[PDB]
Amino acid sequence: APVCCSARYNLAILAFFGFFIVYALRVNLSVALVDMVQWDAETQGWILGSFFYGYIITQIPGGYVASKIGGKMLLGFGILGTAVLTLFTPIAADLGVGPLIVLRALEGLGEGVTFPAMHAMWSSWAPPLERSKLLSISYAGAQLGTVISLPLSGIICYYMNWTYVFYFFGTIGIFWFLLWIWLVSDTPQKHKRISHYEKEYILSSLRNQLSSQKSVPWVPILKSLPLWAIVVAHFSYNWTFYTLLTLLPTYMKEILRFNVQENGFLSSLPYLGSWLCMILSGQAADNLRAKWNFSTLCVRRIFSLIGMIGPAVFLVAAGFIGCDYSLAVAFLTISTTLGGFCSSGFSINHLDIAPSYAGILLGITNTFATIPGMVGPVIAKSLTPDNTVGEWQTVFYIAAAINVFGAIFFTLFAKGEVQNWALN
Repeated sequence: APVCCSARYNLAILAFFGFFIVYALRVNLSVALVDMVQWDAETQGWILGSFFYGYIITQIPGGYVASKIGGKMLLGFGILGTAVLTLFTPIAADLGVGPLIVLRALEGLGEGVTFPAMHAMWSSWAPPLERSKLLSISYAGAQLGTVISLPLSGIICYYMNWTYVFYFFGTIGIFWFLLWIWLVSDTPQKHKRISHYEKEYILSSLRNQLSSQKSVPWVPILKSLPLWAIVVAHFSYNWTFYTLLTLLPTYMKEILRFNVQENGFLSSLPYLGSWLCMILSGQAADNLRAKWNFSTLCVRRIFSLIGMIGPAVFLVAAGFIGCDYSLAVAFLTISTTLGGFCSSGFSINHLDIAPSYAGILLGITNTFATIPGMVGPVIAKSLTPDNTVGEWQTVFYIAAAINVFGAIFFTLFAKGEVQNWALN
């Protein structure tokens, strides 16, 4: 009975599909702006980057709001709000650029609150023994959502008007909120259709007694060198990721001169490669831990190096290659794929440094690392007004320099193990 297709896993498959919508509402514009150029606008990096001006605001308060309101209502209203605001995207564009900025900034105010709400919900819906599997199932939703949203947006823009994407995904989100509400409960005890049995989750949670003091010593937290190393490393990685996420379709259209359908397919190939590389790299890291006796810090630093320096090399190789179609696409795809190793880098490091105080450190390392989201598209769409090869190469060079600096900082300052300030 508790094998599959019932109870907890059901919740999982509602989050995964749900996250399939969520990240889509962030990745569709990068394709839609390719089709919408129809309006005339320059230095439109603000349009692409405003989504962060709300992501950074709501990244931290997510946990505090989820503790009181609860994961169900918080996540449901966040997704409903972002879907509704996506439904209003063409109207906001019609009114003007400023309305689009303010609408796409209110989006992201519901995007960032999703992860803390989901984490709070599975703080009670997920037994510790199988928590990793469920968390992986849910968080694969974001990657698969991007990977499927790019081709879908490209196809809809090629066969129909661009605005329909902001409709299509939007209604799906509403449909999600039209179903999730009557299939998910905040706590397992209050849930219906669970029926008898399935007391494994409650008994396991009660026996584990995962509740801690939660003293949140912010002063030692802000004076922890490995934490700042992780922050800088995630800053660099998010800079590269957001530059290659909000501007890749623009790069393909302006420079590679691909069609919209091609701009939707060959732009999704890199992220599909990254997701597959993540899946394989989890097992690769497990085998490296098992077969060879390597310290945790060494494993983290070598994975971070091989997953950041490599992206810098292949991204600077994306430039200097000219307008060659296949070679440039292959270099970009390999860059993102090789950056896929970073999953066994930063993230599974913040758990190592302080397992007890996880989440708070995750919030710190996410809020400081979305400044790249705000400043990357703006500074990258600027400095390339003429869409020349050299102008884009300058952006690629600065991204590679940021990655090299971040990798050196991380491998020189991260200490691993468990830090003193977080020990019972």
